[PDB]
Amino acid sequence: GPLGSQMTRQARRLYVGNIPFGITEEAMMDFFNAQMRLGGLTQAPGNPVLAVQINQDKKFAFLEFRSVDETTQAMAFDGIIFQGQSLKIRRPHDYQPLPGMENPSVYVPGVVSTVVPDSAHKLFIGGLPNYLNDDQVKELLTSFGPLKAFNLVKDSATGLSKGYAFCEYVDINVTDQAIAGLNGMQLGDKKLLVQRASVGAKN
RNA sequence: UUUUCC
Repeated sequence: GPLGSQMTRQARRLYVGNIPFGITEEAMMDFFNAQMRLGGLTQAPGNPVLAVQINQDKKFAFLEFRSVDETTQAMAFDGIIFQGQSLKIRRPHDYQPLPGMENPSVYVPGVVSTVVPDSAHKLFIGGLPNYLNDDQVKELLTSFGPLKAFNLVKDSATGLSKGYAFCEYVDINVTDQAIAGLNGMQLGDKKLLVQRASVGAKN
């Protein structure tokens, strides 16, 4: 396709964090192009993603899309698992739009957002073995019920899990079922702490 | 063991 209109560029790019180690710009493009078409979120011929720039330190990427609306749609993939990792999809910090009718137009089945706001039933899960990737922890929690939001905390320099995560169930009543099923679980030198995150949050 | 450029 043609080059993108320059005055919509800020509205045609997204930050993508927590990318897989060793990923190429081509592999990232192919993943997003395929997911958008498989989800019915692109119907026009041709690829919705024009380019991917992976930062020199290889921890995040910026994606550029051919249209403003497809960029907004791609926000709905926040949290999608790619090679075991929860992709963190966000607006560029210098994107300042737009009040009226910037949020994804349609939801993507099975994708769980990484944005976990503090709230009544937000859970903290601590003591997790650090060999478990984002996918496996998400699966541990999804056993109890579908998730609305989830993030596993990792070291920003090594990519290794720090052994704790946060989540929110779709059904608020699943919260207590997950606590009963996981809190106090013993794993060698570690014991899971599973409780509403408000109970132990720093002040 | 309270989410990371141009």
